[PDB]
Amino acid sequence: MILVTGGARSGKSRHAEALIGDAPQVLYIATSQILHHKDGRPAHWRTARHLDTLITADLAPDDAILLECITTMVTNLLFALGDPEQWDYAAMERAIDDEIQILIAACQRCPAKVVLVTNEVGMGIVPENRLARHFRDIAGRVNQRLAAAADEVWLVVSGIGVKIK
Amino acid sequence: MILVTGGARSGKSRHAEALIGDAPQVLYIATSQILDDEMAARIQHHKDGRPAHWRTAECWRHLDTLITADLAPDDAILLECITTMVTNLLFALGGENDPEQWDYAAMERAIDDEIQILIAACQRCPAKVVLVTNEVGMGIVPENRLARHFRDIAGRVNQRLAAAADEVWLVVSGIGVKIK
Amino acid sequence: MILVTGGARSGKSRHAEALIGDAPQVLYIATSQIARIQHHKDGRPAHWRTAECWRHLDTLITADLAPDDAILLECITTMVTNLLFALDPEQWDYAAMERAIDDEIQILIAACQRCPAKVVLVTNEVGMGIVPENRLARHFRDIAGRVNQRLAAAADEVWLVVSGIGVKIK
Ligand SMILES: Nc1nc2c(ncn2[C@@H]2O[C@H](COP(=O)(O)O)[C@@H](O)[C@H]2O)c(=O)[nH]1
Ligand SMILES: Nc1nc2c(ncn2[C@@H]2O[C@H](COP(=O)(O)O)[C@@H](O)[C@H]2O)c(=O)[nH]1
Ligand SMILES: [Mg+2]
Repeated sequence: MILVTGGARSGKSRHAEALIGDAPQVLYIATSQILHHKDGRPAHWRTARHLDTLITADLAPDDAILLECITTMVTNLLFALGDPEQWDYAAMERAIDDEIQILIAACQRCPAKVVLVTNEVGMGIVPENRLARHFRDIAGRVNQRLAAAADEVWLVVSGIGVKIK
Repeated sequence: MILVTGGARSGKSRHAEALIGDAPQVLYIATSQILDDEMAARIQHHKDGRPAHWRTAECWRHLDTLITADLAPDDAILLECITTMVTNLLFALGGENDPEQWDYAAMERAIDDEIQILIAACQRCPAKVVLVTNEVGMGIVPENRLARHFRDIAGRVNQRLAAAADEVWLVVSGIGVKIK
Repeated sequence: MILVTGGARSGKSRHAEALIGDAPQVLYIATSQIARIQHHKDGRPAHWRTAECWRHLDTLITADLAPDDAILLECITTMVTNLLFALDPEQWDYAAMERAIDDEIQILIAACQRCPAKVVLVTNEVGMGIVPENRLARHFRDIAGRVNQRLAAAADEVWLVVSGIGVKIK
């Protein structure tokens, strides 16, 4: 696949989409749990966890999948895997890794264009909040995995896509 | 124009300044409001290094009044910085109401207006125009309501500016990176 | 010398270790003040000795050091932190603190100027987030950046590492 990263309000979405282009058929994997976009989304696009079920081997090369976003997906999983003070951050990481490996696998075998969106969350200062701190570590480790797995990697800054790989 | 971004103490000020260089007449546009002796004391070093052929203005509204169309193509303008301006606008807007009770949707809409104007100005200005902004969203989601919103807002302003820019540079550890 | 920067868990360390290579003899300078560490060691080669210090690096970064040998410093930000703490965080004279910090930076810098061995320093990007409410953190974050510029300016090669991907900026 293709991995797009960047800070909040970096324009990574727009860049991802720009990566999608027309693209005949487009599957949007919208990971946030609901605790304006759905409107700007072309009517043609479909909107959809249990991700490997979507990222299939029997798709078209002209087809395209957009997952938004990896971070969120990470978050949902911890909680799912889970109060965060009794948490064994270590075990959590591993499990998370399993999952990511699964995504990778799926993406690996998927004939469609796959574009994954994630965020850079650790160019800031060490947070005081443990989960927060934990969180940031795991997310970075997840990104490395994806990146390594990725074919192309972009970093978006101020809406400017920078192809790092 | 040229857009220059980086985190705090990235060296973007100095890189910006380098972008301008030897220009005969320079106008430094300074958007900070000194709300402390600390904030004031530091602006000091800024001035202290400022040149004689550089005029300062202590402004952050209507730069359209500053970034002008009769300007000489050999002259330059350095605006420092977007983020402050944005922060300046945000509390203006906010008024004597708590940030809590703020209408970020509104504010952001009002914010875009002033940005649009700025872009137009920069677009119609024959002089070299450099703007300094900050990268503030490479970290963890902010607990504090505003902050969280200000971060969104900043990012959006950034995109626009960048979009508009003829040139963009990311400066890391004092190292300028031309991304556009 | 080589400066490698990036954020927390950006794969900068791996990248760093990668610049080191099959460096026969390597000195690992761990600035962290003390389990998490237990393992770092654990995954550290045999022909690599470790020096736990964040002061007088000039004591380790020597002129006699063999070219084909290397130094891996990890990490600058930490060092910084300890430094500040060396010098109540509210009643701190930041301007002064910072100057001392730079004194130590200059040492480090001159040291790497005459060390014939490969010197790699690892630091982090920490000013790409929002302005902190905490006054130390604000200053820390401020000192941290100035320190990076100096090093970067001193370094021969500068790499920004993103999501495990290395970007050569200098
Ligand atoms: N009000 C005001 N702010 C200034 C002046 N010179 C620089 N600044 C502010 O100083 C900022 C940069 O901070 P500095 O470069 O310490 O660390 C810019 O955001 C700019 O608005 C000046 O003469 N007046
Ligand atoms: N004190 C100390 N810190 C170490 C040692 N080995 C690695 N580190 C520290 O580990 C830090 C990175 O943390 P980590 O990724 O292992 O949890 C580096 O900043 C470095 O100072 C060691 O033997 N002693
Ligand atoms: Mg997005």
